[PDB]
Amino acid sequence: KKPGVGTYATVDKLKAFDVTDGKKDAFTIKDTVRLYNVEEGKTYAIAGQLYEQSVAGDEGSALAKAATTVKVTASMAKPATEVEKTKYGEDVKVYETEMDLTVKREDLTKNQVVKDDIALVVYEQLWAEGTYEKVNDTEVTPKGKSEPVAKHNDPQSSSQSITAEPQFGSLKLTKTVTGWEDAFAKVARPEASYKFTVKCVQKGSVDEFTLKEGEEKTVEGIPLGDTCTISEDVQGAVNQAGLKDTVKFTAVNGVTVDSQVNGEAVVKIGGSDTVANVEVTAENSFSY
Repeated sequence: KKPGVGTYATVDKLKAFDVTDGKKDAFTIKDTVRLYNVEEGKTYAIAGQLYEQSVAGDEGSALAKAATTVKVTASMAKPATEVEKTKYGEDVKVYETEMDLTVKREDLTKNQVVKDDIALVVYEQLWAEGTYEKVNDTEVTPKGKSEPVAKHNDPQSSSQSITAEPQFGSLKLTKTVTGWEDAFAKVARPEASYKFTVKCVQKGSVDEFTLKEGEEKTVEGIPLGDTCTISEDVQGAVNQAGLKDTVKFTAVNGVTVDSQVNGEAVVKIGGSDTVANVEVTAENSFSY
């Protein structure tokens, strides 16, 4: 009977975690390790590694590693699943232990915005007593050219899969108007239509829309940490109002909105508390 090893990966009970949570420098993957047909009283070494799925198994690419020894005891026993019986035999002996795989958030994000889910996977190896001469907190050193007696190195494993899931922000834009005067205007005030372009710089998205006075529109799905440029067609506003237009940008909840050029603003999305859902008002101040 050849021993086996299996793993199941979770973070805080779940198979996904918020990789854009600025309140966490690191995440700990619980790596539940099941040992098949190991022997009570023997001391094995186990090693776990966490990879992004597309580089899984490539030495150099691991995001976290853990290694330890375990002396198998009766207290570690667990009932076998039907899946395990099918894989290892009806009489498979099963023991369970645990290791943590901790990954720094910056090693996942690279301090850039996160645009989509990152697929992660855990690999594990099992070493019989005597086949290793050093185990530290990260890796097992073999005696001679010894190899693990069992591996679970499957990049497509659902049990070993974890998703680093980003959350997203939004930018709501509202148009207001002061100093309107029909004497100068080319259209009726409630029919004036103010044209905006909003670009999310890192995402590379462009929203083009019109706002009547008092109207709002929201750009959704903005990566947290991205910046948005807001550009009004000021001449188009001036032509409708018949009046020069000074555009004043303001924002809610202490968010900074900078404007160097008239009609142009920049604002950060998801910038100790973050404001993910930003609300900006563009006031068209008309005058002669």
